Amino acid sequence: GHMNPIVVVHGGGAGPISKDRKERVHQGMVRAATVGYGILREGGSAVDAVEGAVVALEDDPEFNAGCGSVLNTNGEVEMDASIMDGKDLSAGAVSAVQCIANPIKLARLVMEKTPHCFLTDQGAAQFAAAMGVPEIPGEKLVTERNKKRLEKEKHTVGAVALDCKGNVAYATSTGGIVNKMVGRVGDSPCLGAGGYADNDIGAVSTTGHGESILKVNLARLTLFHIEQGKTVEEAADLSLGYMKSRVKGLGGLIVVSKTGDWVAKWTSTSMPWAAAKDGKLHFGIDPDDTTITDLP
Amino acid sequence: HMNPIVVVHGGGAGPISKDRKERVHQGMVRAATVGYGILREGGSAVDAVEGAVVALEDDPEFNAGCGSVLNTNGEVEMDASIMDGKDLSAGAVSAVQCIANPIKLARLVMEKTPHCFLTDQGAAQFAAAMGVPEIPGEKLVTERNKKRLEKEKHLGTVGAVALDCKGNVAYATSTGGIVNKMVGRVGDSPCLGAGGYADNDIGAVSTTGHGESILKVNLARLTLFHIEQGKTVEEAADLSLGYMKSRVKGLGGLIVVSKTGDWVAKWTSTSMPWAAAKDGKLHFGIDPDDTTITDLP
Ligand code: NA
Ligand code: NA
Repeated sequence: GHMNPIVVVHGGGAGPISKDRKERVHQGMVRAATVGYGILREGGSAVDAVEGAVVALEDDPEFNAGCGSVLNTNGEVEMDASIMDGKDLSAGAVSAVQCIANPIKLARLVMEKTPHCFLTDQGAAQFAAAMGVPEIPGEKLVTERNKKRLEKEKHTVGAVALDCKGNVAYATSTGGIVNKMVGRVGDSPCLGAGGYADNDIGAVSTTGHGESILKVNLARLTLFHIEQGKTVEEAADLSLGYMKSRVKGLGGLIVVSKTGDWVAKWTSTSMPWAAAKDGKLHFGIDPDDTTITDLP
Repeated sequence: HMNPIVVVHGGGAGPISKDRKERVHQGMVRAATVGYGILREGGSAVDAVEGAVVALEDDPEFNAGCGSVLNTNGEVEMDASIMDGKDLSAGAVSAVQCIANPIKLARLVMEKTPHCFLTDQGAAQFAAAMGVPEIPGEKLVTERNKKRLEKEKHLGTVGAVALDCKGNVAYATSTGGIVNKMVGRVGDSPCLGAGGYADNDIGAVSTTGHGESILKVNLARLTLFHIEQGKTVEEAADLSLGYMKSRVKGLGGLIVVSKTGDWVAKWTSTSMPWAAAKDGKLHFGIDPDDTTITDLP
């Protein structure tokens, strides 16, 4: 039974987003989801699809990952990412990486080129250089906008896919939270928290307050509820409902089951998202604002 | 109020040398006694697990702190995590260098930053801001490990869980990682839900074994999922370890305490040093069903 592929993408939990920013975010989200879907509709893998979708958002300055990442307490971008393949649980992740364009791609290089799942900071820096990953200057990742945020504070992106072959996958990438301590790691590179992908269940990517997501293991908690025979929506409502009640943390996630069902749900104010299935594009930011367009 | 309990584990690894066994034995006892010494004072589960793990870090026999296995550059890089079951408060550090006690650094992360996870450079910088002694790195490197890396060139994670006399639980885990690991490789040990989980509403787990496999199956929280579904602790431990072996071909072990004070130590590797203190007795084993149960003064 060859399945109808689906990709879902998110541009991060957010507070209120302005009318103008919404529109730029919309273009970036459509573009990411369009890249992802293209891979899937040419018979690509779920992993290829999630990596592609998230590179798109890393490169795009309107999203807090890669270029457009928030800056740590010291004005520099430090980035976290992870990828996971649902068929064998193979996984790749990186924490505290700097001076590279695409943390998610290196997260894949960890998964594919090493016996390990997770490299960090100085070690992740060395492995990149060794794999032929270029080093780009700091300001290349630093935007003027994120400088104003940092000074104003002082004084996450993801994807899930189901492919033709029935494989599920997730990728997540982030700059983290603004003015963070040097070396702060969030949920993104910690499988079970930043995401989790399993062919016997499905795949999820999360976003929001990184510490809360970790404490509760939101991704695996959503998939627990699914293994229990709750729908993708019900499952999201419980796990998010739990992070809210138990630890007062808010965020969002995206999930696709092995049966093809999907949903974006969030307890933050907004979470830009887009999905693609059966030549149709589903987009939303605020609850109920969802649109559907022909995606030929 | 609840009868307190501390379980400790050394590394879940292959067969152990005859003379190593004695040193290992005494190590378990030291750590379990520390944790139980803390509990018998009415002290917290967080305190006991920290104390137990601290002892194992300081003991050059165990793969954490002094005596950590060596990476590829012949250097010590350490991970640790600790978690408060009360409200799920947690702290963690990874690839940390030239300090005695990663576990204490993670507790500081939990209680003295608004974060739960620091790595490498930032962690060392936080270590400074907290006055943690930056010790000569060569203090942590041992001859057994120096020699062991030369061979691989051409024990495993330690941990503790505890339920205190208020019924709170905690876990703590610390490691030097794996022999000849790549530079800045980070295992399961500082990863919430993999290396360990603690939740007053279910129990506490600390894990050991193939870190990548443990990370892939989210070993610690998995074990808890089963306890939720009604499993006994050993049934749950059997089920999670069982799945790890069948799904990622990984071998490991775990200690668990449930919210009501049911507890077990189980492993799928050949061996796992483990000790438990409860009801005035101390339990200790290395091999499946070799348990000695003796009196604790
Ligand atoms: Na970006
Ligand atoms: Na030690």
